Amino acid sequence: MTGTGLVYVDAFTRFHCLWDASHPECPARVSTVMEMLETEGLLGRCVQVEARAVTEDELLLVHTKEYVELMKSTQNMTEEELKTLAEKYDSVYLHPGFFSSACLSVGSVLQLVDKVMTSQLRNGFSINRPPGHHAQADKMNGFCMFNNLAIAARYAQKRHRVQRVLIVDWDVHHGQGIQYIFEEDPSVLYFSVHRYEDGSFWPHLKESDSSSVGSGAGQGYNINLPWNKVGMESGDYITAFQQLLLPVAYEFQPQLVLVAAGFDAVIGDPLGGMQVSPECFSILTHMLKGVAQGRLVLALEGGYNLQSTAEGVCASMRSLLGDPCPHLPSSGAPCESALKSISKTISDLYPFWKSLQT
Ligand SMILES: C#CCCCC(=O)Nc1ccc(C(=O)c2ccc(NC(=O)CCCCCCC(=O)NO)cc2)cc1
Ligand SMILES: [K+]
Ligand SMILES: [K+]
Ligand SMILES: [Zn+2]
Repeated sequence: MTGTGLVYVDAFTRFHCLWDASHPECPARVSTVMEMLETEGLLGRCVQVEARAVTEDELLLVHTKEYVELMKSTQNMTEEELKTLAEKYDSVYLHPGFFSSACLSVGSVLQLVDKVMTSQLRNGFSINRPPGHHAQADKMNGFCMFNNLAIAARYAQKRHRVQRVLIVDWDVHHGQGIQYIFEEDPSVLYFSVHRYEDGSFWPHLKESDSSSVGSGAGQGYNINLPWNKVGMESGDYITAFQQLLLPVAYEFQPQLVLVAAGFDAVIGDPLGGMQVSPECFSILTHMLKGVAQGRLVLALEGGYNLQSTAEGVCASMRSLLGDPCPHLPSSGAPCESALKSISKTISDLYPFWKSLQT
């Protein structure tokens, strides 16, 4: 059970925003990542895995046949028809090749799920766009068309008999799509740390607060860690993982870990406003390898500084390949605002996880 998978196809670069040449979700995001992985010698050390289109059967695991057909109906629309449909969604652009690339974006994750759950690879990383963690059952959202990881979690449960999936969302934006799809599901534990600022940061939702601990059977299986001050650094995330996610992770005992690996919380991102060094994601990735026998699959979400995102992917890739953890320039001590958000989240999840009762 050795090797690290890497999935990248040029179709990820064959769709862009037609009415805005400076849109941050651009093909240069994934192309700059591949360049740095090659120049740093990391790309050659990975087992290249080919992608595949997601079937209508797999897409229907979280979406509706109506919405899937409308998204399929977008490849034959004109630009005026793409723009009038996109305007019906929140923060979304469309393109005749968008739907095609989105299908390869979803299947790229499932390809790694196959190889990892069959012990052919130890872990994997898909360098894919469009992102996915905002896509919902019958609508696009936040540059996403289809929910890559939410599909992959249900796919692994059905195709590979997995009972417990852990989804770690370290993107700077709350993945409200994944939270909605699994709001009552106790078999898919969704953790999200994100910028919130009491709701003044997009998507400006109260459901992104720590008090949305899931409902019904999934009561306690949705953990939101909302930041409320910008400038969070590596010590805030390390403390967050060590005192909140990892204790709940070992108690949950998942058989597969899927990471919404966005990098808009890295230094210099135009949107995240956070101060996390890229080397920190070598530490966060390393922590996640002690869970689920290291069955770890990462998929690109956000990250819009071309240099910051590529550095984050590279730092994550070094941990996947087993390279030594890096020296972190930032202080391992968290800030007071982070401890307040960590404390409040521990309180909202205290009655559901014995590892937090302290
Ligand atoms: C050196 C030096 C200077 C560098 C400074 C710089 O260039 N700043 C800068 C700022 C803005 C832009 C945008 O064009 C732009 C437009 C619209 C939006 N929409 C939204 O925010 C609301 C919803 C967003 C979905 C997020 C998806 C996601 O990530 N899910 O994980 C965002 C950005 C480009 C550059
Ligand atoms: K997040
Ligand atoms: K859940
Ligand atoms: Zn994001």
